[PDB]
Amino acid sequence: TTKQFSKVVEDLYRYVNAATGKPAPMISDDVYNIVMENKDKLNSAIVYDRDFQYSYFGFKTLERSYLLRINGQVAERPQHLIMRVALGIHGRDIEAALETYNLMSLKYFTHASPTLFNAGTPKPQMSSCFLVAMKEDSIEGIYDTLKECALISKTAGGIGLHIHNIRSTGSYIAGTNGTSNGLIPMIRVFNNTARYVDQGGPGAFALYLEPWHADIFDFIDIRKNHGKEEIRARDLFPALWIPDLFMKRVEENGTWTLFSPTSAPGLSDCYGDEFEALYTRYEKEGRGKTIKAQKLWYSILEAQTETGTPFVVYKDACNRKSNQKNLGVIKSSNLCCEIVEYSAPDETAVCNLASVALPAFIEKTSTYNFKKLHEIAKVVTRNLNRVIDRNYYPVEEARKSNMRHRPIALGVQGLADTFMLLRLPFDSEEARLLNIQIFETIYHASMEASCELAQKDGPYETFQGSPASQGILQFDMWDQKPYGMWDWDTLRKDIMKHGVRNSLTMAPMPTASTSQILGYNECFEPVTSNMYQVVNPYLLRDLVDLGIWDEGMKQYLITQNGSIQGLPNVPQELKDLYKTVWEISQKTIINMAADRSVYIDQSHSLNLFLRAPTMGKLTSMHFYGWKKGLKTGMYYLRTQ
Amino acid sequence: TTKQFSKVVEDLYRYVNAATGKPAPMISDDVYNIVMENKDKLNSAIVYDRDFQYSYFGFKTLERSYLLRINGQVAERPQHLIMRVALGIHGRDIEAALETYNLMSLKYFTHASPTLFNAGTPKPQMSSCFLVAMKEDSIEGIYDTLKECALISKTAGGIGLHIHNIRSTGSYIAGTNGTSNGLIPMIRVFNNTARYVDQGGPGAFALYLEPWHADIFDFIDIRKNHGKEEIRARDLFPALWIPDLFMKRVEENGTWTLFSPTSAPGLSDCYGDEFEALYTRYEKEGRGKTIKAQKLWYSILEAQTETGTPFVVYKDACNRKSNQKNLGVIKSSNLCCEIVEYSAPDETAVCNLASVALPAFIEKTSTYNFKKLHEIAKVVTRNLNRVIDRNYYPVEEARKSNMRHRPIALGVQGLADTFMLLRLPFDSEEARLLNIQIFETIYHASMEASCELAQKDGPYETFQGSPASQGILQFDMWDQKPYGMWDWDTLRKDIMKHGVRNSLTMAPMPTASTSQILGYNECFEPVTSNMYQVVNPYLLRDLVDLGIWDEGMKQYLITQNGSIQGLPNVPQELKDLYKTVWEISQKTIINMAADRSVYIDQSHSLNLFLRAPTMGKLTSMHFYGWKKGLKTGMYYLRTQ
Ligand SMILES: Nc1nc2c(ncn2[C@H]2C[C@H](O)[C@@H](COP(=O)(O)OP(=O)(O)OP(=O)(O)O)O2)c(=O)[nH]1
Ligand SMILES: Nc1nc2c(ncn2[C@H]2C[C@H](O)[C@@H](COP(=O)(O)OP(=O)(O)OP(=O)(O)O)O2)c(=O)[nH]1
Ligand SMILES: Nc1ncnc2c1ncn2[C@@H]1O[C@H](COP(=O)(O)OP(=O)(O)O)[C@@H](O)[C@H]1CCO
Ligand SMILES: Nc1ncnc2c1ncn2[C@@H]1O[C@H](COP(=O)(O)OP(=O)(O)O)[C@@H](O)[C@H]1CCO
Ligand SMILES: [Mg+2]
Ligand SMILES: [Mg+2]
Repeated sequence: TTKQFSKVVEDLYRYVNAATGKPAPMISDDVYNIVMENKDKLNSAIVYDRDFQYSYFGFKTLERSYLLRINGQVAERPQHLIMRVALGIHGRDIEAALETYNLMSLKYFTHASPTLFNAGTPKPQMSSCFLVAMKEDSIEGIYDTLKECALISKTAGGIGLHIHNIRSTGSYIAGTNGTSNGLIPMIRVFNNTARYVDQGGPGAFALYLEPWHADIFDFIDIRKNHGKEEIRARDLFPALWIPDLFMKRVEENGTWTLFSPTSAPGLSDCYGDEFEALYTRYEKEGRGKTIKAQKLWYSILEAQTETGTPFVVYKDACNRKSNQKNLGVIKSSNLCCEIVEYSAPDETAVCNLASVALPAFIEKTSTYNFKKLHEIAKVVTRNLNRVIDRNYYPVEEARKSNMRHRPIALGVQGLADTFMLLRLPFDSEEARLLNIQIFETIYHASMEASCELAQKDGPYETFQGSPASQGILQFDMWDQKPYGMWDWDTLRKDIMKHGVRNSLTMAPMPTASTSQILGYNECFEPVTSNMYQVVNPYLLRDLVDLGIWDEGMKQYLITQNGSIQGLPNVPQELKDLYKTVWEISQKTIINMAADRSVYIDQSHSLNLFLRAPTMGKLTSMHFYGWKKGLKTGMYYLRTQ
Repeated sequence: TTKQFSKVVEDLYRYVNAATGKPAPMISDDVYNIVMENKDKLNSAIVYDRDFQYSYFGFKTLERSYLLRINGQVAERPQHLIMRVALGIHGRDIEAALETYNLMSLKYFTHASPTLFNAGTPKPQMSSCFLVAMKEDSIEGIYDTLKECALISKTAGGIGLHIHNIRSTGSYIAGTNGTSNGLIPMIRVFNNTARYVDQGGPGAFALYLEPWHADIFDFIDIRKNHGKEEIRARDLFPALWIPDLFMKRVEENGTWTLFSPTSAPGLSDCYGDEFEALYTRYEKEGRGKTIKAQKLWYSILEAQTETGTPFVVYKDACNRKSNQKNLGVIKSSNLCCEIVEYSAPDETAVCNLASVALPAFIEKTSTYNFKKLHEIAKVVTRNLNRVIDRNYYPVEEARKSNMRHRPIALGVQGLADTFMLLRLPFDSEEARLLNIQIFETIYHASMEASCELAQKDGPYETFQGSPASQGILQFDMWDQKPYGMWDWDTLRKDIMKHGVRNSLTMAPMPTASTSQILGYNECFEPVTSNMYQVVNPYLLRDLVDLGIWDEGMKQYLITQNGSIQGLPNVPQELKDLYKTVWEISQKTIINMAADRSVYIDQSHSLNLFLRAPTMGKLTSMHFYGWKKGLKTGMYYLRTQ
């Protein structure tokens, strides 16, 4: 690799596809002109010694799919990547650019994959999430929506697609005097388009459906591994958009009615008591097919046990506690179950994501620098706002959405690292408290920075009439007082006076690849193993420190699922600290998820981990988080 | 069934879908009002004794899929169908309506299936053929075209789709700096849409491709029955759009070059010598991949031997001898290889079809009433023009095409019946002459009627600059004098002075189901068996007449493939007369096809029948019809 950043940018800008002779610049006109106008300042700002902030699997992560290539050879050093992204985000604001380069290079936070991939390049598609409305219950709306999904999927970013408006199997078609074959054949069309289109030369969509839809029994079964094949769509992910009524009927052991949307209009366009009144009326009018609620329930659990899906997101929780409720009824989340944003046939919700590296704020005894965290969170908030304006939107429905409501999604990684570093068991009171105070500071920081942005550039277009315009912040919608490490009254006073620039700011995402770069555990989940063929950095230090680290102890970690429990000669304090996620009660997981959720605007991608899975255990877990008021009750079910 | 036509129309108009309570009228507002305004005249015109013009399999054909149903019970008698169609075609012109009812009821001609199905109903989609241009080499054009195919396929009618502009496997994509996976993955998308959409609640498309396209080797193999599966599209039909150059290179045992359309632009938008100059230049410029022509050729024949496809239509023949050549370059035919009409991204060629029942004009000794044939052909021509104006077009590209150029497609059925009735072997000089004089009269009749229509309503919009505006009729483009049973000079004089109303008028189609209704053999092919478990009506009469019809003779027809050759006690005159298509030289088939083609404006769906098929025999057959100047060199290859 060439060392000088400005020479790397030149090579990239001047790139020509040799096989075709076509100029194929890999830097935008804009960022090139900026680098060239400031090349001494930029070249000498990079500290190339920081490529040793990464590790074997973290560097080989970047080198393998993030660092831009010329002719199949890596052309970017990691610091070049980071400065390219800083510039791609900040443009002419060199000071901002320099601050972002410095904080990212020292691993305080990072932006999501699409940003890392595309910032600073000619069609910079930096947004990770698209939430698409099925446009209409017609061939035309179906094929228009399919086309919009193909165009989005050509430029990277997952899709959450809601399809509650498509009439079900056996329904009448007036134009041809025929009968619909329902959702499964249509899903199969979408499945083929996700396969055909492979991010520019493969798609992953999540499909959302309310569980009164009459094809629901087949919908939930789409990833099943066994027999029928023309009834399965194994490259898509089903997600349930569950009303509280469903959960009530199941716990009551009552009935549930399945409708075609054409027989029972408007269900997905209301929520809560209004839904409950409309749904019960349609029930009483003989407009659908009644079954035992617990019959559906059983089939759901059986599909989650075999496939890990469907996902579970609670419709009424998502709508009652959204700052976007003045926009209309929200009808989906997204591929990874963290975005809850409004979508409609002309508005495709988009989000831009970044994660704070929670261990960077640890400082004999260790403490956590919340003031540095608040400061970094505001930096990241401002970055993500800037991404909104600098983004290439693959379809017009997505520009119109984002330009109007300007949502953002801050998250985190290395929560488990943080606890371990601080010697707190995951299930400890200390870890409970740290969880709350971390999320409280991130949300405060985000809102303070967004309010600063509203005083500068004006509130987002639809701020007026929002819960936040009336001083109702997220934790107020959960009917709770905040923990109070930060002054929320002054914040709220300023927000009601001056607005905020972003409708939403927090959606802790999976970080499935960005944590790997930084060398931390993903998002907010415990560790899954203390051995991945390398052992937990923290565990290792301790074992060595106690003189019990030997071969005959290395083995009971390879052989034993990366768990240290039961291991004869290990102190109990290590055992508590290094519990694996299969060893931590999911009630504790659900509890901590509820604690943090009061400070999460959107939702969070809560995977669930069941070791010895029974239909009864799984039911308790769903009902426990449902009654906790969780929005995303479940992302994947990981088993066995 | 109710007997009175006006009461049947009432029941149909007033129909309500009981399961949904939705009024679902099965007659148009327009035709209902006409019937009700003329109900005595219409009711008393029907001769209900004519439902015994049909046979076991012909009635049970109509009853099973043509005659309109209420609640799953047939509501229409055949005469009701015919009067409904007559009205649907003619509207307020009751006299015309009455004449068409009379001639169809006595089985002189019929209209194609979509007309029979849909005439007189609220969205009367009466056209059988759509020829669609791939709109653009982009995701957007691909998905727009897919949507147009789904919308067309919702209302019945086959699609011929041309895809020569889609860049091939391995080609560069600049927007995503990636690589195309080529045609086969895209075909697979179209295959899934044909399956999803099943004529209103399954599609059949033919795909057209010129054989220089770089994915051609996989394209031709798509219906193959054996291994790979993600490289096959078994609900679509590949058709080759072959330039003369290809055939020359193969016979020369030279080379052939494969290009991506992005490396060699404009190939499909020229023909003949201009194509040959552009193609050779691109060859010399190293823009593609050179192979042995005969290597492609071999693979084509191997696919035709296994699958019956690809079809073969000759691009340069189709363009050099089209009255539509002032429109631009024609880039496909259609599902059944008879329509050759211009299409483009904003113009989808449509055609409306009907067949003359050739035996109706037979009158000790038998003669053929050509004057009655000419008269009926003009009746049918005028019907098909009227269909153009009364049609519901499923997409705007198809209305714009048809309204502009007004093509039509007359054809025939029961050619083989006719010969047999007249005691002429298929391969006889008498049958050769009858073939020519039949097609000469149909074409003359069509053009005379279309000229009458142009004096009344004006020529079609693009008539000016057409070969016909300059007095070049179809047989002139083949450099031949007509047989001269009719006065062509007076016709041409009038056409050059007053125009014609239709750009094209003749495309003998398969009649795969309409012949069955009428009880005749399909279109213009010999019989395939003298036994289908019932024997040839004509053969039967003869065997009985000779006192050789017994059980021990019935068997050597069941056991012997419906062939009478070799059969000890049958006269030679029967043997010659009742040759099966596996027993008639394909050179004779090709010869008669060439004779008739000088009077066929578009093309004709020429199936080929090879008993003992070798690569050498098949080559001769292709080269024989190619050098005869055939447009459709081959539709299906039927084997074994
Ligand atoms: N399988 C697959 N094919 C694609 C993908 N994206 C584009 N293609 C194909 C479709 C077309 O035949 C060709 C060009 O597509 P587009 O026009 O949409 O690509 P773009 O305009 O961004 O690049 P271009 O300037 O035309 O080379 O490449 C993809 O993501 N997956
Ligand atoms: N499988 C299949 N589904 C179809 C077909 N045609 C329509 N559908 C489905 C798609 C939609 O979910 C629903 C309605 O489609 P359209 O709006 O295109 O039907 P149309 O407007 O002619 O009848 P409508 O008035 O809406 O009942 O039926 C078809 O031909 N095959
Ligand atoms: N296979 C895939 N294709 C496209 N988008 C994907 C994807 N897997 C995840 N995403 C999208 O990436 C977002 C965050 O997932 P995350 O796992 O945090 O991504 P990175 O660590 O790679 O930045 C999610 O919010 C999801 C979009 C939601 O509609
Ligand atoms: N399976 C199918 N689906 C849709 N259209 C079809 C079809 N099979 C044939 N056709 C369409 O029907 C036309 C004439 O075929 P023919 O076999 O003469 O039809 P009928 O005897 O049923 O009237 C052809 O010109 C083809 C359209 C060309 O694009
Ligand atoms: Mg509709
Ligand atoms: Mg393009």
